[PDB]
Amino acid sequence: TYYLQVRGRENFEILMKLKESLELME
Amino acid sequence: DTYYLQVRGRENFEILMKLKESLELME
Amino acid sequence: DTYYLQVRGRENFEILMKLKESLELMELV
Amino acid sequence: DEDTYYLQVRGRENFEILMKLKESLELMEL
Amino acid sequence: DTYYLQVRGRENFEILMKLKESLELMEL
Amino acid sequence: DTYYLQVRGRENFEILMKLKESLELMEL
Repeated sequence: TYYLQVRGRENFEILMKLKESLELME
Repeated sequence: DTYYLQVRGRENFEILMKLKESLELME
Repeated sequence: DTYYLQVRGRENFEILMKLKESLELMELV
Repeated sequence: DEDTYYLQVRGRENFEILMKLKESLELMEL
Repeated sequence: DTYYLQVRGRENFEILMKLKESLELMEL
Repeated sequence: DTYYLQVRGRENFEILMKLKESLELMEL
């Protein structure tokens, strides 16, 4: 498990969705 | 205007939902 | 096996269409 | 730090992709 | 101004072109 | 083989550079 620091709630939510997306693709 | 994006496969449907949500957060 | 994603606005519709095609190309590598 | 978050990421591949994507996002937002 | 991005593999080239299409639309 | 993608704008050049790296990471 890794931890990516994200400043800003906007980019946090988007990066969450992008992570979930990468998982779906894999 | 409301559009409907055709998508083949459950996997990509779910991804595009997340990408659509991400666009809306940016806009 | 076919799904439909409602999208508000032609601009996002067009963006998502290209993003879908990117996904499909990546998945075919 | 009230608006600073830590995204929990399973596996090193996705972690490194997400760092690139994060930087991409920040570039688009400037 | 015009830039050139080095890409290895024609498949990845086509993927990046599609991603570039997306990026330009998002920026309008 | 090596190709060169033409990109208008420094912004998209740097982004697409990051996207290329991401592609290569997924393909490893």
